[PDB]
Amino acid sequence: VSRYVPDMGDLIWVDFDPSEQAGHRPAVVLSPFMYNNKTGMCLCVPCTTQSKGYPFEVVLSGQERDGVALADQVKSIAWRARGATKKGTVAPEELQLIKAKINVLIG
Amino acid sequence: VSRYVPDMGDLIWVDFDPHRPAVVLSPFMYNNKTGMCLCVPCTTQSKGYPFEVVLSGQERDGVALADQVKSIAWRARGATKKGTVAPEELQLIKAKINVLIGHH
Repeated sequence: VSRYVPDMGDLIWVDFDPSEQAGHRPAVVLSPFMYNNKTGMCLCVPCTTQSKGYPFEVVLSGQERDGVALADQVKSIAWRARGATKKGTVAPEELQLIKAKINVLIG
Repeated sequence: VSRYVPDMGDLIWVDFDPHRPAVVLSPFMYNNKTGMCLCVPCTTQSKGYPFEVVLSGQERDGVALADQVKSIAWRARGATKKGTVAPEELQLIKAKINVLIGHH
């Protein structure tokens, strides 16, 4: 067997059990495969089903579900340790716009 | 008396209980509206590793680990202010985080 090392723009299911944490919840990964693999850690943002319309939300549409990425919520978590399964991936269009909102908050 | 909402470039001392110092990243207006900040933790023991960015002043030397950025609720975690990082320092940290998060 061989673990799944989260890759950028992957949408994963990660382990949080410690506001805006909860878990087990979905996140959109940010850091590239190279990093995540070596470090065993990854940068990612939490997602949710209920969009309240706050300004850093980025919508995610697909199949028969609609959900939202909260970009300001960027967190470096240890994906290996918490344990993570891969729910799917996000459109590059969607990923771009996330990172875009992150810039707004930093740099 | 009015509280202290932490600002970008500030060095805050915040106790993670998921203390310890961190360089704040997100701006005042946001950090204040949301009661949350972005920042990266810093340590005294530093070893060789790329996403370190070294903080220098007075007697102490330290390093911010640029690659671990966290969105933390600074109010509940009761953050207070130890000092302020040099701009050259902030930018550098920022730029590292870029290479990690980037654009494309």
